[PDB]
Amino acid sequence: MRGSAHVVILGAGTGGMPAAYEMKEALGSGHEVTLISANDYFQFVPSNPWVGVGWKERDDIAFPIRHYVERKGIHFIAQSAEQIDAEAQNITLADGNTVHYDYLMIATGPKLAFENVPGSDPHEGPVQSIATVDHAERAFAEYQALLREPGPIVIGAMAGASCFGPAYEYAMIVASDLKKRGMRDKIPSFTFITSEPYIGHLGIQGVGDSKGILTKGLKEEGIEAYTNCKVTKVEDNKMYVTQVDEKGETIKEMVLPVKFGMMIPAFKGVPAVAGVEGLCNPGGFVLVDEHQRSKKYANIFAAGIAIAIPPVETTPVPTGAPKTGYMIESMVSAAVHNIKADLEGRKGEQTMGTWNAVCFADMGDRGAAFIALPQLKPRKVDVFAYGRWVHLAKVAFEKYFIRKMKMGVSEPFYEKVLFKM
Amino acid sequence: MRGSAHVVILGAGTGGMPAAYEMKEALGSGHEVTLISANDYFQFVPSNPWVGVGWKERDDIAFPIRHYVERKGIHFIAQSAEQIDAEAQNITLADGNTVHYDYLMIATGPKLAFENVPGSDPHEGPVQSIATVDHAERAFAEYQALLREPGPIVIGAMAGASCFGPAYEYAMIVASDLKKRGMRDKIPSFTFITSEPYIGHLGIQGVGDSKGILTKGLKEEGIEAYTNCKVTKVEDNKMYVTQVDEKGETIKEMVLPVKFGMMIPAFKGVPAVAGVEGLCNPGGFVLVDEHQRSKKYANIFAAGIAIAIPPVETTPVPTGAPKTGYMIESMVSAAVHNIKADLEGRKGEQTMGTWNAVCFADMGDRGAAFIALPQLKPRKVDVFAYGRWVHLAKVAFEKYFIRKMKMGVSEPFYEKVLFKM
Ligand SMILES: Cc1cc2nc3c(=O)[nH]c(=O)nc-3n(C[C@H](O)[C@H](O)[C@H](O)COP(=O)(O)OP(=O)(O)OC[C@H]3O[C@@H](n4cnc5c(N)ncnc54)[C@H](O)[C@@H]3O)c2cc1C
Ligand SMILES: Cc1cc2nc3c(=O)[nH]c(=O)nc-3n(C[C@H](O)[C@H](O)[C@H](O)COP(=O)(O)OP(=O)(O)OC[C@H]3O[C@@H](n4cnc5c(N)ncnc54)[C@H](O)[C@@H]3O)c2cc1C
Ligand SMILES: CCCCCCCCCCCCO[C@@H]1O[C@H](CO)[C@@H](O[C@H]2O[C@H](CO)[C@@H](O)[C@H](O)[C@H]2O)[C@H](O)[C@H]1O
Ligand SMILES: CCCCCCCCCCCCO[C@@H]1O[C@H](CO)[C@@H](O[C@H]2O[C@H](CO)[C@@H](O)[C@H](O)[C@H]2O)[C@H](O)[C@H]1O
Ligand SMILES: [S]
Ligand SMILES: [S]
Repeated sequence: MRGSAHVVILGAGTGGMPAAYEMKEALGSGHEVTLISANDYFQFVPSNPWVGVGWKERDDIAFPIRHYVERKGIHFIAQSAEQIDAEAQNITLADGNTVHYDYLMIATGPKLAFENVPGSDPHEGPVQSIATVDHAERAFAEYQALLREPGPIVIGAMAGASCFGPAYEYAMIVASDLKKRGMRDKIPSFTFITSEPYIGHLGIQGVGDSKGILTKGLKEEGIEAYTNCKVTKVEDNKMYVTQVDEKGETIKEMVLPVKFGMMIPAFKGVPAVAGVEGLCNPGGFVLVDEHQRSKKYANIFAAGIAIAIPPVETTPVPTGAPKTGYMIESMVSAAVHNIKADLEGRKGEQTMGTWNAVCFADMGDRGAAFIALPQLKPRKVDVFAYGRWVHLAKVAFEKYFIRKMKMGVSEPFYEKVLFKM
Repeated sequence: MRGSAHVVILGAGTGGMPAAYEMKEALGSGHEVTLISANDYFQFVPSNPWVGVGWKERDDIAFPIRHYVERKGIHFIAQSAEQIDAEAQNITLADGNTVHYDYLMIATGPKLAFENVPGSDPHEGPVQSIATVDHAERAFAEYQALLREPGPIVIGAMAGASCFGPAYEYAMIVASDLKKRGMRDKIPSFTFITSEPYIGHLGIQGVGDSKGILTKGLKEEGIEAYTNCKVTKVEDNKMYVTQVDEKGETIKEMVLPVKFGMMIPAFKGVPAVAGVEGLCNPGGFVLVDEHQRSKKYANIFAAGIAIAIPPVETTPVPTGAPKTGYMIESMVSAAVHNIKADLEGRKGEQTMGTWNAVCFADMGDRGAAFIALPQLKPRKVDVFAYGRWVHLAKVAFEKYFIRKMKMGVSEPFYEKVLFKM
């Protein structure tokens, strides 16, 4: 309301959860902060691959949101938004109730676009997903079915994917786990299929020696690797693959039988957001400026996977660049700062800062990680690392991030770089 | 004097130069700041290898100090200190003049301990040095003499060395340059001799895949590599080498003829500092606390290579861990903060922070770099990188650091990490 702006945060995930705390922290007792999300629990996404192979339980990586935000003065609605009216500034919920806002911060993350590939939905065939804890549990179930009836494995990433790391992670740990069970030799063929123009492209034109190291890794595990692929359909438990050359001409087509599979899908914007007229690009990604403000509605901001980021490269098979945790946080932080400024007269000048990608993968006893910035080469930082220390660091971060989500954040979040002082 | 403390900074190098500016900045007009150094010019040390091979000129990496510090209110004495009396707080200069201090900050860097190896002094035989611009010019001169009369090459690092990177750098660029001159095939043998227990140990038990990558690098260039070596003497243009096993037993001895050589010497403390009673360890390194204060004299601080840092490992052939630029700056910064605190009543609580090593090497079109912290494994950061971008970064830093030394620093120096914002 007037003089007491009501701020809604849509989506309680990696960006949304912290955004809620920071927003409330920033605005204080004179403003209403409401968090709205499809699920009543928070889940630590980077842990889902491990759940997918049964190295982690839901209980380790997920928890109920309500108590933790409410004790901080945040209102929590565990309901999916079906409709957003940007003129009337009304959000229509699944149960039909409506919620008005003065400022809206969209943090809805990605829609998993299984529809791009008929048959690829995890409820439709053998190709599974590790994107969400629900999916990863399903993935693990099918993994156990494979153990009882060994057959071909196919892991990888679809056309239009942007999140490649987890596919490599999943493939490696699956291999690892098979060995641990003494089952690796019952698998007729283990194939890796990706839309990347080469192995270790990672949707960022490679980082450090990701190419050489991921190539050798797949080779060590007896995993056959195909690049420049798009899957045309999944049907009769077979994956129909089309492989192109640099100029997009077909050089071959394959039919791969799948007893067990996991392909990272392309991400689009969620429907309630994509459905807002003039808000998004054709992908359903919110078009925003450097301050995280919608280019169409001054009182709508966006952060995380939900926002549009221009491509810098056009690959033979469509691929996207990933939006990762540190950058998402900078986005969240900027948006909170600029909304608070709006509430106080000034235009917020705060930006997301320099584009970057940071990723950590844990193979069990050792991890791989990378840092690349800015987006185009030559970079200021372009580094790939591997070792037991990267594993120790993943462990540390999950433990830290989860605690922070229970305890609340103020907060210039990443002061965990204080390990220098 | 009383109420107007006189602060002397001894040594105008990587730590000393910034320390002078920061000290003056911190203390302002009410205090006298005096910089004292053996040379009247500043030199950018990491560039010396390139001078050693003639890829850089003295004029590119060195400049006269006086004008730049004096315009900032700093007094400059281009004179070497021969003697420090810590009781009377008097410094005796080369020309016999004496300078009193209320606080002394020692930044004298390393004494190059050629005396450990008879014949190894660059004025005594074929084994040269790239530690200083004077030495690197001499190194390059002998390099040209080798070109006129091709013979055996021997590059590497002595027993007790702590600065290994530059030896690898020098060996690589020498190889490179020989190829460019079409001379590489006139060289009878190119040998790399090091006290490291293995290639790419770097006095830090390795970082990332420094081992594999440096091993392959030397191999690519046709350079034969021996580890666990100590040189017993240089004589009749031959290098006498002794190689031990894990338990320090001799496994072989070699006599290597040298037409052209460069071995990084062991570093000790400079004599005027080592000569202060009870100030240093047997190496001549100033024993200080976490606040950079001498354990023996409350009004003496130290930073840079000059300070003592405990070993964490004992190698078959003695070796030391390097003290590098970022950590030196943290040391300088802490000391300035704590002296200013002293001048104002309180004990300064500021410390150097977490131990770390950062190094950059440029091979011409591409560079290698590393970051390791903290000192012992498993580390929080353990990374090795290579690429054209590392070369671009070295170039950038030299240009930046040199400008900063001419313009003055305040300054929480490393805000050049703002490339994130
Ligand atoms: C498997 C996996 C591994 C990853 N690993 C890394 C990594 O190691 N490091 C890293 O930096 N990045 C990682 N990423 C990338 C990225 O950090 C994550 O995808 C991250 O969770 C993105 O955060 P977000 O806030 O944009 O979206 P999300 O975390 O997905 O949050 C979106 C939220 O909005 C909710 N929502 C969606 N629609 C509605 C609606 N209509 N109404 C109400 N609520 C809705 C969702 O339920 C969800 O809670 C990983 C991604 C995946 C998929
Ligand atoms: C060849 C080389 C390459 C290097 N490369 C890197 C790298 O890439 N990155 C990095 O982080 N580190 C690098 N290092 C390590 C380290 O950063 C440098 O050695 C650095 O210069 C150390 O700074 P310092 O202030 O301790 O000593 P110095 O820079 O050596 O300064 C000591 C100063 O004190 C003066 N002095 C000594 N005795 C007296 C006296 N008695 N009276 C008056 N003045 C005196 C000297 O003339 C000199 O000016 C390199 C080192 C070397 C030798
Ligand atoms: C800073 C202190 C460290 C030591 C100082 C200098 C030591 C000399 C370095 C020698 C390296 C030479 O060898 C070089 O190594 C890297 C391997 O990682 C290779 O590079 C490889 O990984 C990089 C990523 O980092 C990729 O960009 C590249 O496509 C790939 O081939 C080069 O093909 C090889 O030429
Ligand atoms: C974070 C996103 C990136 C992708 C996600 C996961 C991809 C899978 C990673 C597969 C790597 C497997 O292969 C592994 O690679 C590194 C090579 O650099 C090797 O490790 C080598 O370099 C490292 C340093 O980084 C040294 O510690 C090691 O002694 C050396 O052998 C391992 O011997 C090899 O087992
Ligand atoms: S991702
Ligand atoms: S060094």
